[PDB]
Amino acid sequence: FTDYKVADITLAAWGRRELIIAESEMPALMGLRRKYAGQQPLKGAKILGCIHMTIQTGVLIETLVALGAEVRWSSCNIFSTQDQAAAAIAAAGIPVFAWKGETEEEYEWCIEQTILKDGQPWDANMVLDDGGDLTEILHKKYPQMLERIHGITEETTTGVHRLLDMLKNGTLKVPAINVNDSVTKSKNDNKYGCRHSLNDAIKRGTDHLLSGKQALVIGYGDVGKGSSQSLRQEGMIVKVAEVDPICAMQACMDGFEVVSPYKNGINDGTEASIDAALLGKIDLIVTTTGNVNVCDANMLKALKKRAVVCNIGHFDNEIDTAFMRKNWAWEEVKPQVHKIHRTGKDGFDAHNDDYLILLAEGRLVNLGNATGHPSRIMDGSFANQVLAQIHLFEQKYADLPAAEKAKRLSVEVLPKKLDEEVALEMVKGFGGVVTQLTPKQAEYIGVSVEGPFKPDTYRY
Amino acid sequence: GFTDYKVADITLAAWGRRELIIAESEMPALMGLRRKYAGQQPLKGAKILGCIHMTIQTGVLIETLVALGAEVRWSSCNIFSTQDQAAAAIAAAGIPVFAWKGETEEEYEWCIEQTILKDGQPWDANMVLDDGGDLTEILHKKYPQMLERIHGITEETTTGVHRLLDMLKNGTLKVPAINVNDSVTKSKNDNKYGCRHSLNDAIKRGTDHLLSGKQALVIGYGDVGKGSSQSLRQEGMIVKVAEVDPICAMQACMDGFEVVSPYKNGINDGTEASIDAALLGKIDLIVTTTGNVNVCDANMLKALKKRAVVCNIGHFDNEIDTAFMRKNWAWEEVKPQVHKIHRTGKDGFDAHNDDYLILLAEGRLVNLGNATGHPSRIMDGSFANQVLAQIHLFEQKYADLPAAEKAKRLSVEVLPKKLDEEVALEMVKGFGGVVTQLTPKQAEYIGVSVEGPFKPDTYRY
Amino acid sequence: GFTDYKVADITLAAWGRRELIIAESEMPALMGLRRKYAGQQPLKGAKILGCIHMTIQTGVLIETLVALGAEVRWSSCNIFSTQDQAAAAIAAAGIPVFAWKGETEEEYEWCIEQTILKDGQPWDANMVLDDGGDLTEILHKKYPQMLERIHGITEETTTGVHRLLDMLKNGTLKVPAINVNDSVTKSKNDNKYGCRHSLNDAIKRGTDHLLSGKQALVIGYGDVGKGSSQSLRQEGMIVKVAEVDPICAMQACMDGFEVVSPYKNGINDGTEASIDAALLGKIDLIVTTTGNVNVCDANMLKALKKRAVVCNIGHFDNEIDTAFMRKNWAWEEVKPQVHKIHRTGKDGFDAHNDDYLILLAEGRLVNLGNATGHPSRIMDGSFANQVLAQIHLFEQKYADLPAAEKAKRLSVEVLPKKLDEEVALEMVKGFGGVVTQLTPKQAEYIGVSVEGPFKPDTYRY
Amino acid sequence: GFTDYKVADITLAAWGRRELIIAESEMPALMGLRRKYAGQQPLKGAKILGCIHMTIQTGVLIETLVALGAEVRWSSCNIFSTQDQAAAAIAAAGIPVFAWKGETEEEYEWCIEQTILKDGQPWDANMVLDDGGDLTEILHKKYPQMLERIHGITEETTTGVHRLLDMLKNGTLKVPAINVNDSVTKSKNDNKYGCRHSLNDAIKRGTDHLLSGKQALVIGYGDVGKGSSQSLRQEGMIVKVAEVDPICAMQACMDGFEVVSPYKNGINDGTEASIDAALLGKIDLIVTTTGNVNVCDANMLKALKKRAVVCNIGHFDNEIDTAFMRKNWAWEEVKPQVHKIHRTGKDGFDAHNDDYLILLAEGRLVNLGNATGHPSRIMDGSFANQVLAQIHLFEQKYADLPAAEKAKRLSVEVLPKKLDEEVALEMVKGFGGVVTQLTPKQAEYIGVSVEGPFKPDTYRY
Ligand SMILES: NC(=O)c1ccc[n+]([C@@H]2O[C@H](COP(=O)([O-])OP(=O)(O)OC[C@H]3O[C@@H](n4cnc5c(N)ncnc54)[C@H](O)[C@@H]3O)[C@@H](O)[C@H]2O)c1
Ligand SMILES: NC(=O)c1ccc[n+]([C@@H]2O[C@H](COP(=O)([O-])OP(=O)(O)OC[C@H]3O[C@@H](n4cnc5c(N)ncnc54)[C@H](O)[C@@H]3O)[C@@H](O)[C@H]2O)c1
Ligand SMILES: NC(=O)c1ccc[n+]([C@@H]2O[C@H](COP(=O)([O-])OP(=O)(O)OC[C@H]3O[C@@H](n4cnc5c(N)ncnc54)[C@H](O)[C@@H]3O)[C@@H](O)[C@H]2O)c1
Ligand SMILES: NC(=O)c1ccc[n+]([C@@H]2O[C@H](COP(=O)([O-])OP(=O)(O)OC[C@H]3O[C@@H](n4cnc5c(N)ncnc54)[C@H](O)[C@@H]3O)[C@@H](O)[C@H]2O)c1
Ligand SMILES: Nc1ncnc2c1ncn2[C@@H]1O[C@H](CO)[C@@H](O)[C@H]1O
Ligand SMILES: [Cl-]
Ligand SMILES: [K+]
Ligand SMILES: [K+]
Ligand SMILES: [K+]
Ligand SMILES: [K+]
Repeated sequence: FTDYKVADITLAAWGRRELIIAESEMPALMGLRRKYAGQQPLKGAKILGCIHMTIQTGVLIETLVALGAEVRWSSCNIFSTQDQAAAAIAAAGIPVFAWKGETEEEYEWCIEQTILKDGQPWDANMVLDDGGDLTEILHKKYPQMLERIHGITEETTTGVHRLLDMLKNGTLKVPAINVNDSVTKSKNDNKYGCRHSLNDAIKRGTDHLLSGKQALVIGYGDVGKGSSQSLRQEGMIVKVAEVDPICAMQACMDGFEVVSPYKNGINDGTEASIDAALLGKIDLIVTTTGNVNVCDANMLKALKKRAVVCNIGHFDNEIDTAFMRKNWAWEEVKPQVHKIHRTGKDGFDAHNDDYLILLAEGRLVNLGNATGHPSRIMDGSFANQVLAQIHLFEQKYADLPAAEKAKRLSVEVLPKKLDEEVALEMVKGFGGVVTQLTPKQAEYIGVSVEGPFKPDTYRY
Repeated sequence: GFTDYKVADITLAAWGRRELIIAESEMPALMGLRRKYAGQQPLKGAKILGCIHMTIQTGVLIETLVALGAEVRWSSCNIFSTQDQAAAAIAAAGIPVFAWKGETEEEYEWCIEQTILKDGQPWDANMVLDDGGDLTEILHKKYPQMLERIHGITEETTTGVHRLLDMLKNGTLKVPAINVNDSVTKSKNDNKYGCRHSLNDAIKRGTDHLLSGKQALVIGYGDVGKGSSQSLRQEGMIVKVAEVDPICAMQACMDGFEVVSPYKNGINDGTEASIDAALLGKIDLIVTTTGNVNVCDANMLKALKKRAVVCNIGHFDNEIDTAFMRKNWAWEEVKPQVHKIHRTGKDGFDAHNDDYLILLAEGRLVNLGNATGHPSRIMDGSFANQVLAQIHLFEQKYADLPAAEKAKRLSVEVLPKKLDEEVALEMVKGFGGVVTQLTPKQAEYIGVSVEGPFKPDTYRY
Repeated sequence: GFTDYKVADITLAAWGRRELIIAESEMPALMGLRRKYAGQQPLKGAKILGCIHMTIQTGVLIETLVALGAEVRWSSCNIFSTQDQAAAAIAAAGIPVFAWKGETEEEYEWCIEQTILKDGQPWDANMVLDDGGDLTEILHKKYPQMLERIHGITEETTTGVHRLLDMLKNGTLKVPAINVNDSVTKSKNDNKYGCRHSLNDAIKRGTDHLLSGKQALVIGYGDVGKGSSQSLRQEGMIVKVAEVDPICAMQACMDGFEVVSPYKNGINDGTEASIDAALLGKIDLIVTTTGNVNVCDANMLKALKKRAVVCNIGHFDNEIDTAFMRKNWAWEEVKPQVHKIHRTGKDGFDAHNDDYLILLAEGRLVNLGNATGHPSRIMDGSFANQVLAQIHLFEQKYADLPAAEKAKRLSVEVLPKKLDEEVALEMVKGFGGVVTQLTPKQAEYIGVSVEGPFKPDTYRY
Repeated sequence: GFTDYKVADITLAAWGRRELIIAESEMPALMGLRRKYAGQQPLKGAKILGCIHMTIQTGVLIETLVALGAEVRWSSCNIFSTQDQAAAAIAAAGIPVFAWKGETEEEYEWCIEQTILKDGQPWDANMVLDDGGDLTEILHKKYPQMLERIHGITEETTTGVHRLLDMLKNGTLKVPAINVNDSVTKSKNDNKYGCRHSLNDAIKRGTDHLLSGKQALVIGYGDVGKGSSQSLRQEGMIVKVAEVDPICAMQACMDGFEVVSPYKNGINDGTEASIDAALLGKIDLIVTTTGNVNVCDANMLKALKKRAVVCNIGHFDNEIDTAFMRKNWAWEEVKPQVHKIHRTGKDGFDAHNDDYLILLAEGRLVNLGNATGHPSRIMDGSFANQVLAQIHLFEQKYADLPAAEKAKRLSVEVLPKKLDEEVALEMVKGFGGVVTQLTPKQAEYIGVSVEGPFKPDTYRY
């Protein structure tokens, strides 16, 4: 086996040891492996996969293969690969093209190495994506391959936003499952994953005390809620910015002061609109929005000296790092940790005090500066991915007549019953014991003893 | 000249008025609606039957409805939840209200009937505001001619919405309803944070027990169970959680709670042998939050640690098998809404007996029965939605639609997300919060208007 | 016929007894002493002048002292802290007690005098139990002859100890004293966790304000300040802390609080220009915890955000300049111990004015004034220490010693650490907690006895 | 041509220097001392033997000592705690340092001897800075003539102070010592909040285990156990606490933890039958914090839930019986300082065995072994005390005193509270905190100087 490219194949034994541990941390995913192994529901599936090549993704990949699939894999971020995970996957005879610290050019080449096998397009028939970069490449550059592809399973909020836009414009060519919006994904991974991994990443990058310092978290969706808790539970004084008044209300009730970087919340593009007194007190800013330029150049100029700047949203353009590359000198402290010296572009005093610390060059910091979400959280997300792969592969969209295809071309979530069955394996993994409704109680609230227990409108 | 009311003590009106004036300053969303709509009188002609806890917070709601043009006739929806100074201030303002703390069940029914009837005949009501659905069911079973001229029902709480949806499914719901509970500024504000504030409040007022270091079991982890669990954990309780819904149980685990069942392997086989006696024998406090029936049952009550406190914060008291305790055990009133229940027998007890449980509010929802319910600034969200829902259904004029047009609007719906957001904005400004305004480029990048709504209807917050 | 008492309403006795029976089950350290020493009667012959908040918890203390053989004559140490059902139950037990909630200052002084005098003549007291030093100073200044027959003072609280140490330093202390405050099972239990339980309790009872998301300023971060800040932070307040002690301020920072001063650069030059008006204009709640004077002064009160709540949980009301507010602003009573202070001037208020502050308990310690003080399970520690300190000083019989012997024993001392640990053990067993027993090898390895004491006297916990 | 050092890799120096420059901005009390005393050179002529974790933070300490005039010879006090880039940067600045991460025990001892000897003979040392007492012991046992010229020891940690006080009580301590550990800005900053920061940090780096919703048992609840319990509880762990000291156990209860013992009724009867197997079979993580011996013993390790993590954050690895595991069970290295310990036998294992434990840092203190120890801004307090303590003892010149003068000064003492407050003030200012200044009237009222000290020496904070 040579159909791979990783940083260091000799890291495979280490990766395998950590994969074995992760298996014990992922009962929902391992439960799927044991339940479906005999049936081989993914036999004949050929899955193009593009998502962070971590230990957790390793268990996902080996589950898909255990259920019958062939895959070709790449990471979806230049800094998120764990080289020991990539090595163990390569060592198991699975094509993987990923390493921590890719250039942008190498990132694209890796995705292309999955799309092409031995110089020609692979006969792929399934896609697993995180954020939609592979989805867009297939649509823009390889539309003929989409004729043979039965579906896409998309991991994350930004990827879903891009899928819905294509569907709205009539450009989506195969159906998709929104894996993000399973409750055992969005309200587990997006929130509690970041609760675990944001302070983890900041500590590994800087080793800064967080207790007693001032943080500003931009956004209070699922990622912003978990990120704010990551910081507050360490004793940070956290302020929260939001454009959505409902999410701002939740931030208030959770005990956070809600503030804007701009006077009266109005960004008129001028420096005069920056709340300089507020930003001058902030030791740490974290962007969580999935939006663009929410930590802009004027905010970066006004931040307190030596503030830490990081992003845990999907794409690095939440922060105007381009402005910083154009105007300020970058000092590498260590990989994925840069001091950005606001004193000039072409040099800096080694003992300068007017700098910012940028983590992961603005790429998602939990994966770039630590290891991302822990296995027992990714268990929920990735159990959903496997169910979504099984569901779309069994439907065989690519083999339907044109009229049948029109009826199935959608972006759907998994049924609530499967959401509950994933959650139950997660609960048992903690040693939790769910109560069984009596027949009288089940009649009283109008559900089956087996579930589902909530209407589809329920928000948890 | 006004006598069309019944309250505990009208002399409490001045105190109630003082507390209403304070609550106005804590309810910016509700008082914003009062300012915004007073000139146009959107509820002119509305005659609202209202049945919800006669608190200070409900008083501000009532006076907002009246300020916008409505007439009302009011009762409380629970026998223990009225604040007598609130009822007195409302009656003193010339508003028909029939409510006092400590009603009997017969007086509860009479009070609702006093709103329905005026001078012994059906009132010309045309709107209904309800909490839990008791008023709604009485109208459907006993006063169907009155429903002909009623334009809608606005329903406050999870249990009432369940009852409305069941009537709609069976085709017996006679007028459209707005599910006020499922505004995010209700369900994810009131149901959760209100119980966070008021559960430990009620337990302290009823018992003055230290909670730190003691063991609690919360039955349920929906919105009320989540807020209830935090109310106790933030005081230092060691909180375990029970759930039938594995997704909610997953949230409890991630939130740092041990998830347990009262029954071995979660299976209630009906016998004492299925009870986890070791677990229940360690619990100092059990709180029911489910909206379900008999989730703190006789066999659990028998197994609880001596001197444990038992209470319910769900809508109805049958969450706990209090009937079993009335039939079998000796009740000793400590003070109003606090009883020691002696497990040594039915007829009499030794005053120094150590084998008792403490029941709060006779199993009725404890935050309203033993304290004052949710605080004004939280009820601001729920009741701003109520006012918006009353305006919405009243303007639609369902009773005046022809039969074929009624058929297209007979539903149970929530308010538009834009209104939910506008309520939350006023709440946020009440805290001094400053929301950020999207730039045009950012609004285009995420595909929303700068004015909102900011999330798709599928968003769960 | 027993008549040697004055309480608000003797008919509350039965309610008080019911709550005393409950509190006994919540105070295992105190009731452990009652059971261990009953046969020995170590306080036979003791005649105790007691002056401390006449609560249910103090009731259990009083009845413990009596059960161990003492006679007592009791008053409350604060005009607002008595629980009338507790005072009635004690009076109904034939115990002289002079206390009711809502005393005037003259009535407060008169009550202390009714304990000192029996049938118009000085009682033959030989022991003192005090909270804050008022009774101690009256005896020293007004009844010095009574001190010749007194064997010692046991003092509950930080402020009272400060006053005792000053008298010892100046040679005016006439009898030995035990500093009960500085047992760890007092200072690091009662002062901290008691306020944690009872500060947000009192604020909710007085105002029913939502605390979540609002801004608080706690003045001081000693034991009371630490517990008060946690009481508010755990409810979701955004808490800032002020301190003059940099070590305490360091703890506040590490605990996750912003440390700020009401004054620019922390310097109070007496002028309004030194007030940080922007800071105070955002504060919704200020709580004074210092035992110091005028830490919430007139210029701070002028600068506070409209409708801020103002309260004190330190020992005396002069932490807040309420004299300035009485002289310059108009007071509107909302209900007992809750006043709106209208900053619009003297000489009349508009009932709908928005420019007021809310003052709780007229500046007196708010946990006892607007709620019920610390819960029984916390006061268990403080009051087991009191019982042990009374036994200790009474057995020493200072008043009977020759002058050279008295000279050597005239001091202000804390109880031995071994007793402190023995109180804590009973508290821990009350929670079901299980301490581990050191093996002899482990005890040898750290240089302690298996029995304890486990820490050197320098240890700070 | 500087060669008087031994480190892992000198080419890591530039990276170490970058992190030192950052750490200087995180250590304002230490850099304040540098600026205050540089001109005075108070440590001119000082020659310090240093033995403490060769971290970035120790690097800032070393460079402060040198900047005040000292020469040093340095080693790490633990085989796994050195940060190799820190050591390289110190060596690159021309400072003798003998330290690398992953020393053998033999190399550990050789490194200490390289500080003691220079070119084969005793260095002309005259000061000692130590953590845990290994260097102090070696000097007393093997180099008594060197102690003749040494003016003092400054000891960092609880375990080292315990060893100093035993030598003092036995007459074998040869030079005076400063207990740096018991400054409040050390013990109640470093010991507590340092572990709060770095314990969950080390566990995440070693295992990347989710902690939320899992079960932990923290052995001990002193300063380290308090900070460790919070480290885990704040992550959502369900934390149980063990203690032999009932006062610390009481604090754990009040802080909201269940207090349990690994042994039934807390009593070890010398057999497996006294292990609470039901309790330990539920524990996912056990952390020892005691400074005691064998508090996680062989029978406890046999009973732990499969796949539980085992670690120690006390000073020495013998808190856990790792010797039993080396003798009986098969060790599989996951990665450096992370081992799976297969309870299925000593001779080999199945790679997919489920019956293993995970041991971090081979039982050596886990925050330093699997992460980077405490953060700079916390070590600021500890190491500012170290500098002040070195200055104080060096200026006293004990070695030069006549025998009868030595006798009056041979002691183990803490720094004065005034210095403790001055360190804290610089820490507070580092956070942007603003302490209030007492007015003259307020200072008189509480009996302190406006400058401080603000508390009596008995105060426990
Ligand atoms: N790093 C991780 O492991 C991880 C985990 C989950 C999701 N994600 C990514 O994180 C991002 C956020 O995901 P989510 O699920 O929380 O989305 P979300 O829609 O739930 O929340 C994003 C929030 O940002 C707010 N926002 C938008 N523009 C803003 C602005 N200018 N100022 C302030 N707030 C603003 C929105 O109002 C919204 O509430 C997405 O890109 C998603 O793909 C990352
Ligand atoms: N007292 C208050 O102020 C207040 C506030 C809001 C709602 N309510 C009432 O509280 C109740 C709960 O409301 P909600 O909005 O949280 O509803 P919800 O549907 O969100 O949550 C109820 C939860 O109970 C769980 N449950 C049901 N049967 C169970 C059983 N046998 N054991 C364990 N868990 C079980 C369900 O899985 C569900 O998650 C309703 O009756 C509602 O009307 C009261
Ligand atoms: N209400 C209760 O139940 C209760 C309980 C215990 C004690 N007390 C009383 O509370 C008070 C405080 O007791 P404690 O044990 O916490 O005392 P403490 O000495 O531990 O703490 C008081 C703190 O106030 C700080 N302080 C003093 N002046 C200040 C100022 N101008 N600005 C800011 N901070 C200032 C001091 O630095 C000190 O840290 C005393 O009067 C005590 O008798 C009341
Ligand atoms: N790793 C770090 O960074 C770090 C930081 C500070 C101190 N330390 C070390 O940590 C250890 C603890 O220090 P500390 O300051 O917390 O000491 P401490 O005296 O404050 O606390 C130790 C506690 O352990 C308890 N204990 C003793 N034997 C026990 C047993 N068998 N079971 C349960 N509890 C038991 C004692 O009662 C005591 O409360 C010392 O070895 C110290 O040198 C390490
Ligand atoms: N980063 C660090 N650098 C140096 N010493 C440390 C660090 N973290 C913890 N310590 C110290 O290690 C000692 C235990 O050996 C504790 O007393 C503590 O002060
Ligand atoms: Cl032994
Ligand atoms: K991970
Ligand atoms: K209320
Ligand atoms: K009480
Ligand atoms: K560090």
